[PDB]
Amino acid sequence: MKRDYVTTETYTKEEMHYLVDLSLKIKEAIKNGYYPQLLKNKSLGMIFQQSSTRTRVSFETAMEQLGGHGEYLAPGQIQLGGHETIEDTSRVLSRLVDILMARVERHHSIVDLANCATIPVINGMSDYNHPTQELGDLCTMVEHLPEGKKLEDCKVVFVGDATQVCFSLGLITTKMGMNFVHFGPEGFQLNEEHQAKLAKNCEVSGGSFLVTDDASSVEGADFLYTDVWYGLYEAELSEEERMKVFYPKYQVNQEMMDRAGANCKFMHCLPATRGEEVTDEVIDGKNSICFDEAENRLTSIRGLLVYLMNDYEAKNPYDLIKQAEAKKELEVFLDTQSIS
Amino acid sequence: MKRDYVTTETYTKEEMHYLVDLSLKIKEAIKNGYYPQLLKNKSLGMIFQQSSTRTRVSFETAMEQLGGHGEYLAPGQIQLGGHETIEDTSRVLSRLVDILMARVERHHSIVDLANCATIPVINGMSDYNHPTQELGDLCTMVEHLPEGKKLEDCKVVFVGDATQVCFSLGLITTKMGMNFVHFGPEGFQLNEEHQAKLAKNCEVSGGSFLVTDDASSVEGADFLYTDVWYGLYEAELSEEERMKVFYPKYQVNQEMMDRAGANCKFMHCLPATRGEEVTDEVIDGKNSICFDEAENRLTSIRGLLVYLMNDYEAKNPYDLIKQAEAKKELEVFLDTQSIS
Amino acid sequence: MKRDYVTTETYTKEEMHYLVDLSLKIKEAIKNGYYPQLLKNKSLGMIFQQSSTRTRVSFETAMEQLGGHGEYLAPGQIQLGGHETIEDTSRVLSRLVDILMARVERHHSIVDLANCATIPVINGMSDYNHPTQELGDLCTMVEHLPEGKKLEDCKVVFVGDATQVCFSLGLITTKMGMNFVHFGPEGFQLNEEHQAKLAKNCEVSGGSFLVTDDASSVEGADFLYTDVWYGLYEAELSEEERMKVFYPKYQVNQEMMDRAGANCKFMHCLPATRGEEVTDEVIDGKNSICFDEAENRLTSIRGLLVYLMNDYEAKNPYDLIKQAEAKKELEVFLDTQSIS
Ligand SMILES: NCCCCNC(=O)CP(=O)(O)O
Ligand SMILES: NCCCCNC(=O)CP(=O)(O)O
Ligand SMILES: NCCCCNC(=O)CP(=O)(O)O
Ligand code: NI
Repeated sequence: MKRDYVTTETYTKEEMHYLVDLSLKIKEAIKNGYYPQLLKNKSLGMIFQQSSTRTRVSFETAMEQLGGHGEYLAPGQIQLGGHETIEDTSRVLSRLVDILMARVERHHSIVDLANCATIPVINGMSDYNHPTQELGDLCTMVEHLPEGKKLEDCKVVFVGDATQVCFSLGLITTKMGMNFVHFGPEGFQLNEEHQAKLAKNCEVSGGSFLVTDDASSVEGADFLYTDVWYGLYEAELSEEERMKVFYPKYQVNQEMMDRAGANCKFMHCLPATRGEEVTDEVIDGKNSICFDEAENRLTSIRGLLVYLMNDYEAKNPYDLIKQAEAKKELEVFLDTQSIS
Repeated sequence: MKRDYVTTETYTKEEMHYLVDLSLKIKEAIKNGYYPQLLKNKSLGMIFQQSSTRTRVSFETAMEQLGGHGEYLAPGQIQLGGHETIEDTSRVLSRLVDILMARVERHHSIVDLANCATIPVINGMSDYNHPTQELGDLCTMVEHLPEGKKLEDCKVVFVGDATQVCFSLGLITTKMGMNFVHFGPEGFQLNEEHQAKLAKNCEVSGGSFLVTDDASSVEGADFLYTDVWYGLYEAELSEEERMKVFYPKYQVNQEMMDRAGANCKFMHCLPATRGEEVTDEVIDGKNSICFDEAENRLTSIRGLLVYLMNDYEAKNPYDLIKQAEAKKELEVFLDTQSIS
Repeated sequence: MKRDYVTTETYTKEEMHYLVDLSLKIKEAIKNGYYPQLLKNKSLGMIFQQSSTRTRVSFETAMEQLGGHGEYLAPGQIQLGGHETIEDTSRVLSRLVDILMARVERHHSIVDLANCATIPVINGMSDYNHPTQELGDLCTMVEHLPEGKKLEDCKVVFVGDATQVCFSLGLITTKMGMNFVHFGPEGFQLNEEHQAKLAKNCEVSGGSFLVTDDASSVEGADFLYTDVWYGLYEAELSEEERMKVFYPKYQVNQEMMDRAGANCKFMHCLPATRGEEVTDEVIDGKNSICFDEAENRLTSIRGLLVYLMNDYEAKNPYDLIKQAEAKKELEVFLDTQSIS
């Protein structure tokens, strides 16, 4: 058996809390120069159907820091495509690596990869959701609490397009019992199906959620979060199209931050298109925490990797007697046996 | 000096036997959670001119499991092409990595890479042959013997196109003293030059070989093996073209397996095109061993890497006095010496 | 704080001397089978905007040999481009890897990467200069001194186009107090701005420099060095164009070597276009040292990596008490704490 990390919809608040603390304790070790060798000789397959800097480099660096290795399996480098299905790729990689991740164009790809694999599979972003971004963002908000506020007393407002990150921020904030708002224009708001999933989180958590085009909704935000306006990477809105939909109302400028409140922190998943969703003043300013946020992509990925591999090993333990037998037989062979 | 693994034509039965046992003993160690650090700090260059999932990931995972690292040198990433020849690439990489592999469009490329390199070179597939697939397939057949049969008493029938895998399966089966058949249609059968090389293997080994379009030839097979119908990756047959040549006679369906025999196991090098060469029923069925086969691509590559590097080191031993001298001088330099 | 390696213009002769000795002592260790684990669990980001065999493989192999790992971040794989600026890429990678290198189309890219990063950045070649090639070439000339000559008594003549390598060879040779010549045709010579920088090196070093189209200038060379004629990779001269400019006067043939002197050694940064800049006879001949030169790309990159990371760690030391605290808290968490 195994466990996947495809959506936080399969994780409780208490589980996400553990993942936060695990990630933070690994971070503090590494920040101070102790690299815990928790994944010695382990291999991670990384399937990327789209561009990535933070997610990809976090996975690859994480593996090295923990004593393992990440393999960048790009499109067209591997047989997946015309020559081979997702199902076969999954079943085969299950024999050849210890853990798998993928950034996919369509969510069904990551779901099928997970369902067909006997090893843990992690969603590195889909058109639906972005669960590693959730955990990284949670870690970041935990590290940047307003003085005299608990996490669940905080208000998080996402500004602009209903992207997979928008929705993921909603999923995680409501899961943790926080107050969430999507401030977005008509036609680009979280839809009713998405809102129903947020409602369902709030029934359990005590959190709240609002989807609105009212500019006053940013007032009181502890975290103000934004993303690009060009939509899905395979069918991007042009500069003219997206400016017409979103600008100037949804640009996160200094005026909007101050309307949120003097203490409100700015978050962006990155990459940012400067001068559209956010201005240079905000993103490089005194209240921007998006670079710490970027760091925490690695923070959270180290935690996910360690938890999933530990869970896997506890469910599939090595037989220690057979291990000793196998070590010894190999040693005898190497010492006494020759091709000639 | 060094040794290469370009074709099993340069290896005896007794040598292939050693490579099998080496590979199997490393597998048993790793299966039970002991990772033998046999290639510490060693670097493998991986040149891929074509797509690959099993071969590439096996090489990269193998290096990590054994304490080393594999570098994916893709086409156009490196200077090989307009800017630089195979010969120069080989001579230069010989200075920069410890062992080299390549999947090539044309066999002469891998031969020239081998002849110009002072380090071991492994053929990761060519339009002529596929020697790592041979060793993996041998390991698989050894692990899946029919009850009450020795390896050399087994009958292996390849169905369909005379691909490099078809021929490689012939080379290895005849080398080991087994009985080989290519069941293929006129115009797509192993040619006379290829058959002569099989005949020459059989003179030494006591094995046999047949090339035929007779459907009854599958009867008695212990292993029934197939491959895709679209030919060479740079000039693929279309769906319509290849179906016209091969379908339905050469599709491995449940009817063909049962005609072979109730105990016959199904093998495919993968990737498979489901619904052409083989049906979903066979490939996912009770007698399919192609996923174990896929696993054994890694099994065999770990063995090849270890043998070739051990052979290299025995032929080019480190001077231990110089090693100690060099370690100490470096330590003095690092402790006492400064850029300022 | 940190230090970069973008140009040798920021390094003294005495500093380059240290880098040579460091590199040579690491080489001698590794040549004799001791791999110094000086970069344990460290991650290197490698941004390549252009093709590379020696530079890329040297970086990736170097990291493995020293106990770390190099990540090949290719164009379009990462978000740099339409989606993200160099500045943001730099600031983000500073959080996700420990050291960064890049081969860039335009020099400003590498300068901006360096200025925006809090981690060390290395220039892996630009349209302006090639500083890792300088150090590798210096190491090579030091290892191949003519009997009875000091380094600073040697004459180095570069033949042909005023490439970034031509200029870099000038920078390093003059920095070290050597005698430099560019033998090149009118219109393709080092320009006045470039010559001024060489003059400035010579004022301090006691070296000399000449830029000329006089064929007799090769006479007395201890090292005769050449490069391709097709210019910048994004806008290459055709075969016909470059032959018209350079051939036959600037082809390094056996006649030119013998005119330089019987002892003169031939150098090329590679890759070479055989039959243009240099003939098969010279490059494969008794006086060619370009393959040792190629080896020393790795030699020098190992030294640069170690020096820059050591400098970084001395400027940003780990707190040992916090390190011990963090190790222990993580151990308690892993032993006592559970997601359930
Ligand atoms: N709507 C676009 C969401 C992008 C999220 N960004 C990331 O995950 C960071 P990177 O891995 O793409 O660098
Ligand atoms: N005639 C096509 C033969 C393909 C052989 N297949 C393999 O080696 C597996 P992969 O490395 O291509 O995934
Ligand atoms: N004028 C072209 C200079 C090329 C320099 N060559 C190199 O750095 C070797 P590689 O890293 O391109 O293989
Ligand atoms: Ni790697």
